[PDB]
This record gives sequence, structure tokens and C-alpha cells, in this order.
Amino acid sequence: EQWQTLYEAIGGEETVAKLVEAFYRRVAAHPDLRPIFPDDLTETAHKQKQFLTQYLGGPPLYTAEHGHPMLRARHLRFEITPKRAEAWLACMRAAMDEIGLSGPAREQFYHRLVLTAHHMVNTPDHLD
Ligand code: HEM
Repeated sequence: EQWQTLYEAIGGEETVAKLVEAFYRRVAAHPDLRPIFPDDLTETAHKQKQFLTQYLGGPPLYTAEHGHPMLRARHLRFEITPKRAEAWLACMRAAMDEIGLSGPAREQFYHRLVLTAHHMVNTPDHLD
């Protein structure tokens, strides 16, 4: 198959922008996520747009402004249980669906996010 970055494959900037906007609306509404995210998600969304751009092989926007992602380390500041990772991923799938992003490039991207989310998990789930 022809080589292209996943960033291009999914439609680049415009897709990332739409996706992030949709994603944070879902995060704001999610009871497993809402309390650990800032009430104002403006800055978060900005950073995620930059991060996902870089993560997908687009320009290194996130590093330029914030330094190396060191995402797992940054996430040690929060309790990320498997349930919370599932909530994040469920918001992401819902946002991808909402913006009408479907197909193999979507799933390849989603699978990268499943792996990253798994890497972020840092606390056992709360059971009974
Ligand atoms: C697995 C579940 C996850 C949870 C519960 C979670 C939660 C959070 C929270 C609460 C913040 C702080 C936001 C802020 O201060 O503005 C954050 C930051 C961030 N997250 Fe996640 N996150 C998860 C997974 C991911 C994944 C999969 C990615 C990317 C693929 C990601 C990328 C980021 C980035 C780029 C930031 C900004 C770091 C910074 O302040 O520079 N997160 N996350």
C-alpha cells in the first residue's frame, strides 16, 4: 500500500479539530471523567489538538509548546483506572462516530489510542 501518515490518512488538521471538539463535549458529560478534568476544557483541548497532530505523524506541535509528551508521567497526577480508560475510549469512539470518521484509518488511529490509554492506566479498578 502507498505510504501516508495516519494524520493525512484520517484527513489531517480538519479531522483532528473536529474530533477534539466532539471529544471534549463527551468528556465534560462523562461522570467517570468530568470530575478529574478541569471545568474549563479550553486549554486541555488545545493541548490535545497539538498532541494528536504530532501523535499521528503531523507537525510536532505539542513538543514545540509543551516539551516532550511524557504522557504516562503527566498522567500519574491522576487516578487512571481501567474503568476511566474505558470511559475515555468510549468518549473517543462516540466523538469519532459523531464527526462521521469511519474506516480503517479511523480504526488504526483508535487502536493506537487503545494502546496509549492502556499505558496511561495507573491504578487498579474500584470493586465493591
Ligand atoms: C486513559 C484515560 C485518560 C484519562 C482519564 C486522562 C485524563 C487526563 C487529564 C485529567 C488530563 C489533565 C488535563 C489538563 O490539565 O488540561 C490529561 C492531560 C492530557 N492527556 Fe489524558 N487522559 C487519558 C488518556 C489519554 C490519552 C489516550 C491521550 C492521548 C493519546 C491523552 C493525552 C493527553 C494530553 C496530550 C494531555 C495534556 C498534558 C499537558 O498538560 O500538557 N490522555 N489527561
